[PDB]
Amino acid sequence: RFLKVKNWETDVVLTDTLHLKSTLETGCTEHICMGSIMLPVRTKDQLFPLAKEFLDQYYSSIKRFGSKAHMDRLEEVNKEIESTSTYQLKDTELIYGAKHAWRNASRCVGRIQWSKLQVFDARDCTTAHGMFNYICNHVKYATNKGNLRSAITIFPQRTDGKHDFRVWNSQLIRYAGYKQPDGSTLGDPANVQFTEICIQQGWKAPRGRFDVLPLLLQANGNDPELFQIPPELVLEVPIRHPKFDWFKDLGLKWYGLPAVSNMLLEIGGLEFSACPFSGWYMGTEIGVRDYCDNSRYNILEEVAKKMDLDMRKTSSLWKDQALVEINIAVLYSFQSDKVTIVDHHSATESFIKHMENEYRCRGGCPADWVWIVPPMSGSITPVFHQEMLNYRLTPSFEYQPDPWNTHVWKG
Amino acid sequence: RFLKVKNWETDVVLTDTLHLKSTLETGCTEHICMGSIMLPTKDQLFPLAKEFLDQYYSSIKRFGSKAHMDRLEEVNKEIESTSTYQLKDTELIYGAKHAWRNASRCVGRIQWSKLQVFDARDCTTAHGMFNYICNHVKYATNKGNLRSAITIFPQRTDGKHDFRVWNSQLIRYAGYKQPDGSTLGDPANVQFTEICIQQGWKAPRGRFDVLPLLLQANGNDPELFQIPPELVLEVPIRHPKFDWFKDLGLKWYGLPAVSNMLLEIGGLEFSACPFSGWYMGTEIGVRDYCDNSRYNILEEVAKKMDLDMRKTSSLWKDQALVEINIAVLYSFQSDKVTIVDHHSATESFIKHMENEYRCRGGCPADWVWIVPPMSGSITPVFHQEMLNYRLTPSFEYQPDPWNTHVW
Ligand code: HEM
Ligand code: HEM
Ligand SMILES: Fc1cccc([C@@H]2C[C@H]2CNCCc2ccnc(-n3ccnc3)n2)c1
Ligand SMILES: Fc1cccc([C@@H]2C[C@H]2CNCCc2ccnc(-n3ccnc3)n2)c1
Ligand SMILES: C[C@H](O)[C@H](O)[C@H]1CNc2nc(N)[nH]c(=O)c2N1
Ligand SMILES: C[C@H](O)[C@H](O)[C@H]1CNc2nc(N)[nH]c(=O)c2N1
Ligand SMILES: [Zn+2]
Repeated sequence: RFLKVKNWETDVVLTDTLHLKSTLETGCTEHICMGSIMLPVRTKDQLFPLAKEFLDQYYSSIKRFGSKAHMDRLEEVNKEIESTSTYQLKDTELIYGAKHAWRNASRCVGRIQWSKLQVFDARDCTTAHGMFNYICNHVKYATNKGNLRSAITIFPQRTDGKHDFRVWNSQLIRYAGYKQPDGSTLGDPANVQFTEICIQQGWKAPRGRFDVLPLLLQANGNDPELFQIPPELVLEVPIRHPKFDWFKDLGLKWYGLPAVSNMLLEIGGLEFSACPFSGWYMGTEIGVRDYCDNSRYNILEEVAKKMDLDMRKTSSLWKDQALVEINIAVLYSFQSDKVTIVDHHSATESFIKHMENEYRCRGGCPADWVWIVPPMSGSITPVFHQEMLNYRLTPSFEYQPDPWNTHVWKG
Repeated sequence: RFLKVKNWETDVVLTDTLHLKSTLETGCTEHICMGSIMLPTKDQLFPLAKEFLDQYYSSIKRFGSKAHMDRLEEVNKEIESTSTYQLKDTELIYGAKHAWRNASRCVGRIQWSKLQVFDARDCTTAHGMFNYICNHVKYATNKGNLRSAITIFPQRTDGKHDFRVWNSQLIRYAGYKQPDGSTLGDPANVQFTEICIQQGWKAPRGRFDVLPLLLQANGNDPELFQIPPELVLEVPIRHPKFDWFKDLGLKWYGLPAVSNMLLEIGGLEFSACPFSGWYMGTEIGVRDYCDNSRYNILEEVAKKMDLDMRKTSSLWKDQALVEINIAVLYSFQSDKVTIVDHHSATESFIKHMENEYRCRGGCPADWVWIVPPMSGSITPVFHQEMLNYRLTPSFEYQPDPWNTHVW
């Protein structure tokens, strides 16, 4: 079964055969579409077929399907599985797996870069302190003095699910959020719960509007531990506007390295519960979501006041106007400090090309429209006009419950 | 099976049960989501008619009543003998209001029950069709105090006698391809403007020529009719700060009136059912003015603003887009023609969602369409999870007539 998708700005049509290789479930049925829903221990029983299917893709990509290298590895994995209940990936397989999980991330607009991923193998790690060291090296390599590089560090896979490695932070770099007695919130409101935990676990909080959270790291199912990233490793950018000289006085800054650290990486049935990864920011992530969401830094008003905008009627589009300048400022600041960043027009255009290239060479490109489309200026970016099929390939990056909700405290 | 939807900006959770009455299909499966695809007999008819009449008689608290049971038999009887059946005016209005209610792609559904329904089922000719449309236009415009309306022509019979309005909207601007290879006026209408000339329209070949109506009655050949200008309210677009803006030569019409959809009620098919509300600002400002496949004026406006169009990263497209939309809302409000901004509209829809969960157990909605084409995440519907499914009575798309019409 072939499936066609159409771009309504260019009339270009594309055919998807790739969706046939999709195993996992979407959350939709023929009677309901859940495409706007954010969120719609494993036995030898089902592991080898997962292992086989993965190793089969692997060997096709290296053009060795059916070869002796292929069959012996299939056999080797099998024996390791019924003997030891699990198995270990070669380095070559891990790398491949990581690249492809990225490649299959239908919510990521930056996948054009997917082949250029630096994979760090932390599968020999045993302690939190070990984890800290690995992470710092990640933050340094990926940061590269502002010329950012894509990277992922991969810690040991899950075993019985009682010895998980986890990074409790949702991102490696992120600002504290303090709930005040008067109900207001100092810093980033998203991180309030996580800030509290840190404080409880012994973190001494400066209590400012931009405090870099400590890392809270869990190795082998043990209680997590705190570590303070060397400040000299944390690239930050002061935010200023190129025309408005009062903008700098808003006292805003942001960090350069966007690094997701709470997802689960699945390769051939293997589950890697600690797999922090990092690219570079698309402007709107900071400019629109981080700064302007009502549940985040919410600087819309305070910015709009200083702009002297008609704030009396929403039909003056003061909000829309302010949003744009803030985003302009974010891009300006980063380029001025030579820290890698991409604007939403640039990124979306690249993605369309990437996506086209992927139908040609791969027969499809899973993509979540709800997420691919930028959160401002939607229809003047080409992805808005782009039909997109969403499905789930493996390897994959999956969500996983917050570890404070599951962890068994040793004490 | 009993679903919950979460707003991620307010933590409000609504439970959806209404979806369990969904009848038609979405085109999605368990393996593939198509939520961003634009378009995914007597034995057939009676069950259809029953489902409708049941929910109708339930809505009027006479479910199971004799009137209910009687009507069920009465309609059953007619289907058996005529192969079709006809709707009572009460049923016709309820069906219409409810088709709008179920329109998961329409952000303005909070107004759903204040729909004026015009029964035009006694229409026989295109000339008659013109008269009804003109009356609809005039009523809904209301000198600029817009009122929602639908005018409903006779239902399909054998598919040979279909009524159709060929225009996609009652009021649209023509589009002409130049020898220049460029496109003057509205590119979305190039092919329709063609057929208009092909049927005999004398195009003034301007940028903003109001298209004529091309009406088809009882399956006959369609006929051209020009809407009396004095019934077509237009707004000259000026910016409330840029005086150079007026020289851009921009204007838009006030009445947004979809005319190409198919209205399904209790199995019956109304292939001609023009309906109209009032514009959300971005419909014109973002989509009509700035889509690349449309009037595409962004460059010209940016040039006029003297913005560094050298790099995408100056967000100059973004900057202009805002001003242009300010202008549109400005012009309409200055001429006292009803218009709603994307902020008020989406806020209204959030409220409507909460009422619908509370009074009906849910609200089908298509996120890809409800989120406005600008400033997505600063409207509240962005952080609102929505479930999409198709309820009936319904507005469905249907093929353009020039591909179907037996000439
Ligand atoms: C290199 C430049 C990159 C850019 C510009 C980029 C862009 C984005 C953006 C804007 C999002 C939306 C995040 C949100 O709205 O919450 C996203 C999501 C995502 N990206 Fe990236 N990305 C990049 C690199 C990467 C890398 C290196 C990986 C993994 C190896 C990756 C995997 C993902 C995944 C798995 C998601 C979905 C996360 C979720 O569901 O919460 N991306 N990407
Ligand atoms: C009264 C104020 C109204 C507002 C503010 C409004 C708003 C909108 C908007 C913004 C769209 C998106 C259109 C697009 O981007 O192409 C839409 C579509 C739609 N509206 Fe409304 N509308 C209104 C009245 C009505 C009425 C009176 C009806 C029916 C009786 C209706 C039914 C629909 C339907 C069926 C669609 C989907 C059409 C399609 O799929 O192309 N709306 N509406
Ligand atoms: F399922 C959810 C329930 C609540 C909140 C949520 C927030 C959206 C998820 C965050 N998504 C990742 C955001 C992010 C931050 C920093 N860097 C990236 N990033 C880096 C490379 N690619 C993306 N992404 C999900
Ligand atoms: F699937 C498609 C293929 C080609 C064009 C397409 C355009 C989106 C459909 C138009 N949607 C209606 C636009 C419109 C215009 C004027 N008024 C309204 N309107 C009025 C009240 N509610 C909506 N809607 C879809
Ligand atoms: C409810 C809704 O699906 C949710 O807010 C989504 C919408 N699209 C998004 N798109 C991106 N890139 N990131 C997000 O967090 C979201 N949020
Ligand atoms: C590809 C995508 O489905 C298509 O561009 C949709 C996106 N959302 C839309 N939303 C509205 N309101 N109107 C539209 O025409 C569209 N087009
Ligand atoms: Zn779906």
